[PDB]
Amino acid sequence: PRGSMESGFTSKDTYLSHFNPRDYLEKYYKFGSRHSAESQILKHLLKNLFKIFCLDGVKGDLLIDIGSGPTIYQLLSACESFKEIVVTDYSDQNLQELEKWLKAAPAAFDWSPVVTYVCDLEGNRVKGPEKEEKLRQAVKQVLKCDVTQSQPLGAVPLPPADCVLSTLCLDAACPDLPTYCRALRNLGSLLKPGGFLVIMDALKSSYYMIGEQKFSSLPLGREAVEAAVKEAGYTIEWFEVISQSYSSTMANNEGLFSLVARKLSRPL
Amino acid sequence: GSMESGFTSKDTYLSHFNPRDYLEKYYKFGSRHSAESQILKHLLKNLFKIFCLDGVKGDLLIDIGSGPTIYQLLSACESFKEIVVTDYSDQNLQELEKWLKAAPAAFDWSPVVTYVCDLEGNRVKGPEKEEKLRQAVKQVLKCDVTQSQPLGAVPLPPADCVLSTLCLDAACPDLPTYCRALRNLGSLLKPGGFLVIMDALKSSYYMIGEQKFSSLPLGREAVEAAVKEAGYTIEWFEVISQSYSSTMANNEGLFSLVARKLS
Ligand SMILES: O=c1ccc2cccc(-n3nc([C@H]4CCCN(CCC5CCCCC5)C4)[nH]c3=O)c2[nH]1
Ligand SMILES: O=c1ccc2cccc(-n3nc([C@H]4CCCN(CCC5CCCCC5)C4)[nH]c3=O)c2[nH]1
Repeated sequence: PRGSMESGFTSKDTYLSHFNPRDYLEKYYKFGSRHSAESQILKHLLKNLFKIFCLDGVKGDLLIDIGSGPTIYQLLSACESFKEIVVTDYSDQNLQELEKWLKAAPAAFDWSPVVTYVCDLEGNRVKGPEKEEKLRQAVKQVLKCDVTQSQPLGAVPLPPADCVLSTLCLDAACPDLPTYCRALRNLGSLLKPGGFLVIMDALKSSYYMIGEQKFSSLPLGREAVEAAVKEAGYTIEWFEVISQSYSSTMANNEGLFSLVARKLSRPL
Repeated sequence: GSMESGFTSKDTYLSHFNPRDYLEKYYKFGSRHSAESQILKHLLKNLFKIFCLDGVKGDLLIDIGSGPTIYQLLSACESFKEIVVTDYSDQNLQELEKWLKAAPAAFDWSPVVTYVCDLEGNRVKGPEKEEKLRQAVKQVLKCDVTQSQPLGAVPLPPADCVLSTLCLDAACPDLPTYCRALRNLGSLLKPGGFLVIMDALKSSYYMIGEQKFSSLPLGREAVEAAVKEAGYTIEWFEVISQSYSSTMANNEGLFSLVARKLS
């Protein structure tokens, strides 16, 4: 026939070549209103992260952020609770954009309003400059991750981490449910026994947009997520769903979830 | 300390390689007799000699590392009923597909199409030539020449010819991988099938505007030894002294070779 074959490309190929860090930041993290859907969701995620790392007992020596993207908002409360942080993504472009903020390059994104907000949550025991530096000192490594591989960070020499965080990544990274489950088990290989898994992601979202550019997403409901996490050797401590969805022009999600789980797996 | 990122050359390539910058900077074929135009002229004549005058012909040709370009196919569609185009970059194949579909955003190849029609004796005008290429190109696939099955587990019939222009140097970070890649491409070929390769000599990088990429700097002796070792018999091998502009690459000439898979 003609054009009757699979191109052979995968989601991660399309992601690596098409995903634009600076656009994603323009569209998802610059707000013309503070009551916009995107702004509301960001604030919610920040409050949960504050609760987990500051109020709940989630702290330690090493945190690994899986699928950081080009953002640092998901690390601002974490750097109070973790000596060292490792940031990762499948896109080197995302990591370059992130590194610009780490090195405080002038072209870096302006996170200062998000910083202010987190300083408020924490009760203004520091101002933004001091907090920003604490994060800059905390981040030690900038690495490729591939959650589909049994060794997501390669054969790199990393000690077992106290926490693996992943915000708005796993849905986009996994083309089917078996992959999702395997990925969660693969992330386990980075963790100490009894270590924390922290996940926030969209529910029932099959796509996300950056301008005219469309990306695939695995549309999971809460039951699928819970089942997959359990089956991958974690015990869920809590699981929150919010109804607040993204604008239809960005995603077709029916809310987001947040969970904190612990690795039961103790490979001898 | 500080660890390595983990990203490979093919990650970097897939991530950063911009089809349209490559087309702008390399294949404009403008008024100024640039080094890039002189090189393009030479490739076109060699391809014509190989496919039209010589007897490299058959049913199936697979182009490895097509990129966003069609210059390497213009003579080949006279000799082959079917052609498969491949690249590790989906961006490249998207730009190529724009041309194949005659979308208006497509690159203007007509100066190059004109040149080739001239070579071939003006048997046809450009539009008919372009239509003949469009009918010939059947599939658009990912390739990864570092894999023992470069086009995946797709059911493809054994090919009569494997073409690869300006690809393998860029695709392979070491000589062992280069040898293996030629071995891998062989899996696509019939015994006695043709392997056509054109690439830069002693080139360690290339520029796509502001973006720099790695390439394997190979001398002619390395290339010939690697091809023999990979299980081919070389019919002929040509070198030209003409290099790219310093602002684009640091090569000491190009090579063309035609080899056959050992029957
Ligand atoms: O480890 C892997 C392996 C394969 C792979 C394939 C595609 C994408 C990613 N992700 N995905 C991300 C993040 C980067 C930042 C943006 N999110 C997507 C955000 C949308 C927002 C709307 C709701 C759905 C999530 C994705 N980082 C990534 O590395 C992959 N990660
Ligand atoms: O099959 C593979 C597997 C891994 C891999 C990694 C990097 C690059 C490529 N190539 N390389 C190309 C072409 C696409 C079109 C541009 N040329 C580079 C052109 C320069 C010009 C100056 C002289 C050196 C070559 C490269 N297409 C590719 O797919 C790779 N191909």
